[PDB]
Amino acid sequence: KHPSGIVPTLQNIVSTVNLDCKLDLKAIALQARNAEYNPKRFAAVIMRIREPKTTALIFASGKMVCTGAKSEDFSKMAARKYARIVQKLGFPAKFKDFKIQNIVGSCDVKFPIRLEGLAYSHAAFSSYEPELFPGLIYRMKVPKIVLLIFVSGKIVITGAKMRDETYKAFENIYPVLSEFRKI
DNA sequence: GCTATAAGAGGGCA
DNA sequence: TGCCCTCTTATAGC
Repeated sequence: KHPSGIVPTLQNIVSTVNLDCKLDLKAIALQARNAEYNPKRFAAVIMRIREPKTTALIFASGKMVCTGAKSEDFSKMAARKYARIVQKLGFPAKFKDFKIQNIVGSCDVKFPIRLEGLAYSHAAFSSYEPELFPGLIYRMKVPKIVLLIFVSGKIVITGAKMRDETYKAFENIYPVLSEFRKI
């Protein structure tokens, strides 16, 4: 399952759910101390909980975005709590169409990488402009995932809606990273 | 903090 | 249209 012997650590999960009822954002920002509401800056009530440590963006439409969780289960668990906070605030909040929208993972191959050489041999997938951003942007097509590769051997993998895409994307890149190890 | 990456949701504007 | 608005998170050089 993990031939490299390295398993990317999940760092951030973004999920969405439909509370299925219109929400009064001022009433929420007023009643719940946990919330922040700034209409002129952003159309959402920003609310946070300690466990699982997450941040929710709550919209008048009843739609909700949940960010910050370390796993898919934690994200859904956090979403459910926010849904309950809203219910208790006096809204008929449900939990419709919960969905994991993005998974961000990271790992360390423990060896430096020759980024320019990797970029050159994979021009169609790479974007490496160190003066702009020190990491190489690798847009993997299968699976459709974006990896940020640094000289240190540290790797960020983002864009996955399923964790196996994070894993597979890493496994695909591993042999390439090795080929371009900095001696 | 800023630079870059993915993804969601919405109001607002060119 | 079509993108920025906000927010999260790892990464690292500014």
